[PDB]
Amino acid sequence: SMEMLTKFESRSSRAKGVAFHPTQPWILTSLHNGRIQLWDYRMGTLLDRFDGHDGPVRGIAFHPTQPLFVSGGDDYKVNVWNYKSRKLLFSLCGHMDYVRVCTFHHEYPWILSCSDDQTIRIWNWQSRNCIAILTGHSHYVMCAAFHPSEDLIVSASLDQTVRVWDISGLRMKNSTDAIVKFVLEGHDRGVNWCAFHPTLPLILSAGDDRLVKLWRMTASKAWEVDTCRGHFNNVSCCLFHPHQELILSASEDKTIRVWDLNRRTAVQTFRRDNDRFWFITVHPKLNLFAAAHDSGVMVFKLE
Repeated sequence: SMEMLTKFESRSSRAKGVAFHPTQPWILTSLHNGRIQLWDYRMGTLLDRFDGHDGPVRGIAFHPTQPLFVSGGDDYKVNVWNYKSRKLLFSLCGHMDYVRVCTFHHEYPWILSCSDDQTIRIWNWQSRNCIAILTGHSHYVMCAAFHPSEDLIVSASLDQTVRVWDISGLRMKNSTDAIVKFVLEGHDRGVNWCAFHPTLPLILSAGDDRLVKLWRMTASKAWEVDTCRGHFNNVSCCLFHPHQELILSASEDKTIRVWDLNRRTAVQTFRRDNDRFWFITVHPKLNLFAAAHDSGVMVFKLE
């Protein structure tokens, strides 16, 4: 149904996050042991290592154009690095518990982070100030993401909700700044992940109910489209295939599953005998995927 063409594998202690560089053949991998690796997956070479956290590092992301990346740790810190000069530029402090995700905005000079402290924070990485604290979730915020073209954020929480936030107010300035638009109800256990489709008005969410839910939205409403059923343990992560009508999910059941976007039927399951999956991502341009698991990271194509 589909074959996995493995292009590169790192054997390491448990990996939590991975981020593709947009133009270079690199991935960052953030590890349970607190260290960040920079790999060239075409040569199979470890280019650098970054040690600026204590404990697991779950958040990791490249800036789209700048020589920067950002990391978020269980030590509550959001660190901003320069990978050309190879130094930690500064720490963004404010979160009071584990940082789960951290990403750069594609246009504004912003960093997005979310935390077990029940908040989503938006930082300005030029002023190094926190410019917005999004409150409302009643449990850990496990994931947050910027919309690729609209002034929206989607977030997922162990409070069993997926929230869509309107941050048009924060944008106009350059808490009216952020207002919750949708509190999406559907999961009957905690939600671990949420993702926007790159070009369509779709949302994926996945959680401890073992479900991947597909949502559609307009400017004025949202609705649950369908559910992907089959995982037999917590789903850690999910995403849209950018250029095919497919959904991908990764689970503590030690499988990566591909689903039909239009039918939500199973297309292909990939299994590892001993490794739980903690994260999957897709390259912003190429049909290239990466997955973090108990024994390292793998980069692969799907055919």
